[PDB]
Amino acid sequence: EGPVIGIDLGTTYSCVGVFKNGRVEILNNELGNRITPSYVSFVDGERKVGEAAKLEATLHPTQTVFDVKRLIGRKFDDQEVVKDRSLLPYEIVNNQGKPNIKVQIKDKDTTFAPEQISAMVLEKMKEIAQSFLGKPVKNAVVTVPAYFNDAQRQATKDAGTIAGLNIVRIINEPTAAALAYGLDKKEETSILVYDLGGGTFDVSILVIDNGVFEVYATAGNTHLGGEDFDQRVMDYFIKMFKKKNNIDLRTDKRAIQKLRKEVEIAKRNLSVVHSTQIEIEDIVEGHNFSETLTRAKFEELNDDLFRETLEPVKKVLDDAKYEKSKIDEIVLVGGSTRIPKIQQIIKEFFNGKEPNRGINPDEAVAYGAAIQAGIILG
Ligand SMILES: Nc1ncnc2c1ncn2[C@@H]1O[C@H](COP(=O)(O)OP(=O)(O)O)[C@@H](O)[C@H]1O
Ligand SMILES: [Mg+2]
Repeated sequence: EGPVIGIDLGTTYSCVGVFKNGRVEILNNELGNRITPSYVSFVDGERKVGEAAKLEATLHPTQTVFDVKRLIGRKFDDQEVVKDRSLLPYEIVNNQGKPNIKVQIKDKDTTFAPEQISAMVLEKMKEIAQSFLGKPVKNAVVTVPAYFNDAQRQATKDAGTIAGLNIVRIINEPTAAALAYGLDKKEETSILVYDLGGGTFDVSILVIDNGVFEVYATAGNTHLGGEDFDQRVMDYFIKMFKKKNNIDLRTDKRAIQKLRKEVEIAKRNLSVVHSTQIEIEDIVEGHNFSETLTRAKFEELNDDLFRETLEPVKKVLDDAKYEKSKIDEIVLVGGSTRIPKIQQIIKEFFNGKEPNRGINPDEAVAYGAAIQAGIILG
């Protein structure tokens, strides 16, 4: 019936798009960003969603929730949830077989199902769409990884219900990005979707035959992405600060919070320019942090992790029994595909083959979902 919006509900960032006047508009949040962190905090009884929540992550690790997409539709006993709980800094309890996030609210223990946190992120995406369109939004197209089972797909629809959204269709993330580049109805082609995000890495082979995408092969690394590239820069500067001033910055959380924020900005900056400056006045009492980070240094610290992304690319091609030449189209997805070195490594692997270009790679999935939303509307 009414407006239908497309939403990219990602592990680390979220993005919303609308299809109006025969084109897609990727919407800005309160801070003027087309992307919103999938973080929720409950510090001093104040619920915050997005970048305001992401900032509390270091100072308040028990009150800040994120990476809830790794728990959604799963049992506490799942092999992947056991590996994740050991990595997540906030408390995850076993609520009679189902994982629950335990936080303190008004001095009381409060438990949330993973779909309750995801719904708070969807509530923010829905509100951005409502004030932009000037109309009530109920229907939405939401994306999910191609590997997501029936439980994970339904748990996402349930997060939508809590948020007041009727998720009319759940589509695959690599199918959404290929749709964004108008690759549907290309008749007899093979598409390789290289998706490197904040926390996960996914490679998918898509085949299009009469406007219908078939997910031919998938591979990846659930613990490889952007936040890893940060940690490597983080490690380097902590080591450097220890050898210069004899102070371990890891003991001071206010110091780690300032450095973490500056490292994320510095990394982004290196995607457009070749050098950047990290300046933090009084990182600790009586010490000013001032260091240069070159694009070259950023690449040297992450080279192994960058090339590691080619291992699942080799696997999809091997599983599909494909030569490199069989790939007709390359689609880059994820905030980390903005890294000039990552683009160069994929191009070099595909012997000079240029990928598709025209959409910000962190917005391509939400762009695809809004195209799908417009098809459903008619
Ligand atoms: N300009 C950029 N250059 C490099 N990395 C970027 C840039 N923009 C975003 N990123 C990184 O992209 C990652 C998030 O990826 P994204 O695809 O948006 O989310 P998700 O993984 O949740 O699907 C973060 O690690 C972020 O720092
Ligand atoms: Mg994504």
